[PDB]
Amino acid sequence: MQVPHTESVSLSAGSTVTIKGRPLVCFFNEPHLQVDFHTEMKEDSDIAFHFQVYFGNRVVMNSREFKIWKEEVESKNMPFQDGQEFELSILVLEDKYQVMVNGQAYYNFNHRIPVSSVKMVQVWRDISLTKFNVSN
Amino acid sequence: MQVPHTESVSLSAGSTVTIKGRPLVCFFNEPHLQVDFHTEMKEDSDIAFHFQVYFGNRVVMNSREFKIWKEEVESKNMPFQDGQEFELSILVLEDKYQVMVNGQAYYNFNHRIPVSSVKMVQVWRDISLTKFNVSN
Ligand SMILES: OC[C@H]1O[C@@H](O[C@H]2[C@H](O)[C@@H](O)[C@H](O)O[C@@H]2CO)[C@H](O)[C@@H](O)[C@H]1O
Ligand SMILES: OC[C@H]1O[C@@H](O[C@H]2[C@H](O)[C@@H](O)[C@H](O)O[C@@H]2CO)[C@H](O)[C@@H](O)[C@H]1O
Repeated sequence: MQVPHTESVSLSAGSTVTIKGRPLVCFFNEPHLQVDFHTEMKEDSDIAFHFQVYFGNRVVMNSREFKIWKEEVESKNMPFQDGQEFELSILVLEDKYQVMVNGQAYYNFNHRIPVSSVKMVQVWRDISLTKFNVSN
Repeated sequence: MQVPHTESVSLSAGSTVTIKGRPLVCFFNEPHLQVDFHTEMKEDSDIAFHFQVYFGNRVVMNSREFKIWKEEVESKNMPFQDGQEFELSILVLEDKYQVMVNGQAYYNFNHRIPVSSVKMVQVWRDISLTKFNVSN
């Protein structure tokens, strides 16, 4: 699957975004993973949910609203395992996005932009990708 | 050309490492470029020269010695142009590495590990690559 990966989407409460991939290099060198929920197909459009994993280090979450990054949310949760394939499940809940890694929730981000405004998802940085699916 | 790109090298004063590539996404989203001069072929080996461009933002340079990152050197020079192919020339001088962008030097990093200890170069993160050459 092509990386960067860019897809049109429609999301509502009850949607799940499933992403299966593998880091391209060892964790010691801090590969990244980035998943961005965009308001338009344009790459520089606003971002309702920015999810950036610094593998082996930390996770950063934010929104970009009218071209401006807002309040950063940090996590030190690092359930990802060096060299391993991972399954990310991003659950769209009424109040927040919830990010599961291999079936358990480790990260949460309350909605700042209504989820009905999301029109595109981009998955990119230092991973190979074998699955990207938005639930029906 | 495959990215991550990993090659065995031998360097001395007078060597030039030429890298031609293009960012994979727009600068507004901060793609990165990383070039690491390693002491062994192993990916987690020590790094004589770590050169990381946060496109549209800043550049970070450092060494990793006996598995420990040392003193970070920061630059705000950003000669790279959004969406454009770039030509990086890393000159190995007696005292330092000098990084040229499109034929002019913008970054410098004094040797902390002898250059004769460098055995591998890895080029990776959010670029496509069309040329990687170590001068003869
Ligand atoms: O917040 C997401 C946003 O972060 C920007 O970088 C932050 C960095 O995470 C933080 O540690 C530092 O203090 O401020 C930086 C902003 O100047 C990234 O530039 C951007 O791409 C997003 O990842
Ligand atoms: O110095 C290169 C090294 O940087 C690490 O990240 C730094 C970051 O650049 C700096 O702004 C912050 O204050 O400290 C961080 C270290 O905790 C990266 O983790 C590493 O991969 C290299 O890029």
